[PDB]
Amino acid sequence: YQVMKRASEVDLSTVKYKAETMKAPHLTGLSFKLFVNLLEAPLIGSLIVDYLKKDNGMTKIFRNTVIPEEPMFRPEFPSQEPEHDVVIVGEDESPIDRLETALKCLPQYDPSRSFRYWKIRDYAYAYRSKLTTPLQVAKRIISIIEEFGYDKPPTPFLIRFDANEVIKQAEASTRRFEQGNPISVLDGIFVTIKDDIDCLPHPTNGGTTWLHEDRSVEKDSAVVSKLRSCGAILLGKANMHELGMGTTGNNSNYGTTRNPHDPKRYTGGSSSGSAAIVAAGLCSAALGTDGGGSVRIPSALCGITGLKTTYGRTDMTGSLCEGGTVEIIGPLASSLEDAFLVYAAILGSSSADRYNLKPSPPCFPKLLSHNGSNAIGSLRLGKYTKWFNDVSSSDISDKCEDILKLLSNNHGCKVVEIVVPELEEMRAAHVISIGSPTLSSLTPYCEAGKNSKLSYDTRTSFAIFRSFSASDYIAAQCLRRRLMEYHLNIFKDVDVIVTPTTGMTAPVIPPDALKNGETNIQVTTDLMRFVLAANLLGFPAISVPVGYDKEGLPIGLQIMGRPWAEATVLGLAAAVEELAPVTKKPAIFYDILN
Amino acid sequence: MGKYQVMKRASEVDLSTVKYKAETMKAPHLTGLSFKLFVNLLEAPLIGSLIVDYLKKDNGMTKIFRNTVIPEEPMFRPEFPSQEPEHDVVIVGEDESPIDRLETALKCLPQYDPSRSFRYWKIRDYAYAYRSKLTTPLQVAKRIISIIEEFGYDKPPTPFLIRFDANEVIKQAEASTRRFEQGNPISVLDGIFVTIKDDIDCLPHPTNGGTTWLHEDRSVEKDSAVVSKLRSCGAILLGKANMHELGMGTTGNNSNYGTTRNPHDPKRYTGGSSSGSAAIVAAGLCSAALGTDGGGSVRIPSALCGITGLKTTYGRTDMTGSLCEGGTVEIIGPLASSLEDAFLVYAAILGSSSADRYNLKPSPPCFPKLLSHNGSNAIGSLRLGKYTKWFNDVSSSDISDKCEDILKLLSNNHGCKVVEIVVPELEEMRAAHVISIGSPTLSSLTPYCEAGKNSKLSYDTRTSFAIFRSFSASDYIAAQCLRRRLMEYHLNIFKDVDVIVTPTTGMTAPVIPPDALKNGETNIQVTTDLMRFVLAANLLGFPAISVPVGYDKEGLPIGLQIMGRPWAEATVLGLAAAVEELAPVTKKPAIFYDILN
Repeated sequence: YQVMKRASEVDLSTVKYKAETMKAPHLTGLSFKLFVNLLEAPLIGSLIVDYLKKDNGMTKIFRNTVIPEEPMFRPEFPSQEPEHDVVIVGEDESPIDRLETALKCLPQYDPSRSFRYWKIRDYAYAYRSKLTTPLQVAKRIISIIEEFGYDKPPTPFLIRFDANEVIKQAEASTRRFEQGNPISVLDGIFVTIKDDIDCLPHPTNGGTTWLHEDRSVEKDSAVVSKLRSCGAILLGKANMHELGMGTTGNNSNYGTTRNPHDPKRYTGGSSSGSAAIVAAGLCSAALGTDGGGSVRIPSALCGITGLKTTYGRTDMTGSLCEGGTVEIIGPLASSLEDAFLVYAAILGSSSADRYNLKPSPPCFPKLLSHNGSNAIGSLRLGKYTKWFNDVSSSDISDKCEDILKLLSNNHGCKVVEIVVPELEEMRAAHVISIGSPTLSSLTPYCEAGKNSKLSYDTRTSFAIFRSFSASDYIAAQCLRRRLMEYHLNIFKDVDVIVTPTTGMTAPVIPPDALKNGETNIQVTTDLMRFVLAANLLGFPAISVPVGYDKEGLPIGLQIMGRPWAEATVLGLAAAVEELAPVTKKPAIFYDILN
Repeated sequence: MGKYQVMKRASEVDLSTVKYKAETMKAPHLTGLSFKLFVNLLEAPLIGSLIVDYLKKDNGMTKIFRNTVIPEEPMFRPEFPSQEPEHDVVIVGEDESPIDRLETALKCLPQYDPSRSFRYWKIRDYAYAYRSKLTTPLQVAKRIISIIEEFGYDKPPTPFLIRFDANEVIKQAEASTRRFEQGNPISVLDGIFVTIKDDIDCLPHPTNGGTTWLHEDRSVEKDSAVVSKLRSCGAILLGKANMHELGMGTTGNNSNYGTTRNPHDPKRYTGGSSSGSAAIVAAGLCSAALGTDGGGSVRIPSALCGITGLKTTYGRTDMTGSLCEGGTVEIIGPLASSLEDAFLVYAAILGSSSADRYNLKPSPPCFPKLLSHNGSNAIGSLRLGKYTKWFNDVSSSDISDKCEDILKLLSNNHGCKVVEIVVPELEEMRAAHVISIGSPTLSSLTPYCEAGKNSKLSYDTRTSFAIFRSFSASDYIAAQCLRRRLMEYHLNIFKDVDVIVTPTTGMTAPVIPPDALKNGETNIQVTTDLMRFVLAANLLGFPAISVPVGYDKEGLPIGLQIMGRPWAEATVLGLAAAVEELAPVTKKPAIFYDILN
């Protein structure tokens, strides 16, 4: 008749791992479009959705279960014990000043590195040694984009690109290097911006064709304004899975961005273009949003570093997901050092988040690791083995287990077996928590006739989101509190939680799916198996490359840490990067700086 | 923006162009068989959704939730900035016991003068009678028990209480009597009788929230936080009060147990949803009662019944052990027959849960100095915000006249300045409130209703639940963005004024339509007038109090509402004490019982 729970009294020894995959048929092309027309049909559409929610257990969770916890509408963090062996940064420092402090946290630059990706400090040294100039690098990047059509269908990196704007900024940066006063280590560094983040002079479409018609861009987002103040060069707007409602990167409007390691495979989503352009070496870094693993997933599949920061750590003003409760804006880069430097530039809460969320002052890790590494070795690594191993290929669990052994051997890290209850409830709570504000912010435009302009993938999701009731939303926030309590208790015993980033490597794109998208829940299920807690509960998490599977496809490891502990997850990731450097040059790669 | 889709913003709105909008709520009144058939249509598989979608389209809620771009981010719970500390108050510790706070509260009152032993009795009158052995708590209990059993106030068709155990009451009164004879009373509340609304847990009674069945699915093994605090002071818990079912109504109509009647006129509603709580106090049977307020459910009946009802800041008083814990608009507050009594009960029950303490970060509780004059230099410094078009939008001009007279008396006797203010987007506030109160109420009851117990609810509640079930999750997000807008407006108002003053209700106690007694009614234009002024305090969390200020042309009580800054209960209580000085409750209700005689 009805079931009941309670979180603080749950016997953790009785918690069982729930392994059943959400099952649904894979649809592409005409069958997919007919299915969406059925979903949007006045009467039978609701009937279908109600059957889907009853079959996957969401109705039992939202409507047939007594939940004793009060709702947690946004991540609520208790005071955390201060991090160990970190540098405390002022809360109201400028990005320029934070970059000066960030350089002091890195090992001394050795001009012997100028396969290995180029680093931000390699560019910065080349600009200052007049070995090259930002204008020349810009011409080289502009040449490659125009030659291969990376700003055009059918496989673009960028869906908004103004070569004159890029030349304009690069000339101003070159002039500052010629005059001998660069703004910072980021002066002249090229950064790509995901199309759900505002970046002048470009419009923001979120991967749609039409959003610019209804939402204009008057000023830079907070993250872009901070990068621009450092002298960084904004390259353009990156392709993405439409409005963040996907984890593959499939885009019917502009074409699907291809994985540089294998152009027949997906990049991962939704920050598809951002990850690909960095993996190909065209630009140093990119910014992306992560609401459902949207930064970490494509970073893992494309073999780069993606950092998901604590909820509210980085001001999201000027983006399509501002006001959301699961999303962040984070960096993607081809090395830990580069991702750390971009984080130093963009971090900083909005004024409202500063009072509401009460973050501890940002901290930087000491990556020069001497005196070291007593800090890394004292870290306790939580492993949920049944969860850790639930992957499609043993290559993934093998490669990530090897990294844990390497950390124990070289530093002394202790791996602690943990249990994470109610992963099924977490997925249900996350989908309605990310989908309700996304649908809500677009509902006036869609009610005004623009719903048919969306892709069939988005329209499938929106048909599901429209069936979520307000009372469903309340119940899901009560589940958020349950999962927060479970994770905070785990964080009493361990410092981080380690998993593979994804349950599969880069999947091949079904050719029939390029025409008008697809629905393939079994693929989206494997891709989101490990990432959702960082979003529903707000913890920071990073994806760091740790090798390749039998077919040479990159494998990612996820380190999720305590609230506001980016410095901890960054330092542990730097130790992982020491033990597992990225060695394979991607099939699609460009050696700028030559 | 009047065309394809509508747009807004808040911090850039020119306050001088904001026009007051009239009641854009239109509906027909239904009772009895017409009502039942309408609920069956609303619950019909296909036509029900069509009717609700039409109703939401017609009252403007669809335009607000789905056709309007809202630029503010959501505010999911009231978010209060740091406030300026109150003037001329006594700070009480954050972790003091209710016994200790009562001792501090007594020092804030004028010295007790036994020269007064019409006027209701006061808690200190009882306390002096117990201590001077004029009477005993056992005598008072037997007198109260006698009246209840004689008039059937614990049974249909017009009960005050829906759970009553006379033996439990006697039991408690004997133990209190023992402590008075032994010469060690616990506090000024030892022996004082308090009624508990039926959505608050109070041993040994079950909690039904005015339903017939909720006890089957939700047991009560512990006192609520508020009852545990009262019980530690020696107060006598009289029983569970009647209420509008599950707090989903503002009249007090209850088809399950019978409708509690207004003691000033037994043919009229008490107001809701704290119907029983208010009536029993107005009749003088007990000193005070606890209720919940989520949509004015404490203030409305308090006003209609001519008593004082205090709605405290969101999170000020721990709600653990009640049907509305975890909600975002509700509080538990006291109802008493004088400001002094309400102040003493507030002192006992206050204090946040640990979760609310950390999330809401309340400033430590403060008590007003009612000594007082002067004293009244602090009262005269208060700036009183008045939104005139809103203030006067009442059904009977007696209400605006009587409330305006109080403002003039405050200006002339204390020097208070009345400042003209504007409250924009009152229509958006009603829409945001309805979905914010309805969604958690429906959510916490959905597993029982899905289990087949939805038909056991009243047709009134089932009408609301059919509407709440049409609210989407995206609608809920949009409503929380409206909450932030209205919070900004009101916080800006509280830069220029210290309190916002309105009538408590837009009408006095309405007559119960006889056909509405069998299975309830739907009467939106009555609920509209009753909720006109009380929403902000719930949606935004501000404290507000209803104080009696006189009577209309038919002798029905009129209430004035004073809404203050977050955590400013002391300011609100102090100003209400000054209003009570200038407008004492003079009329004895038609239904009144003189205990202590």
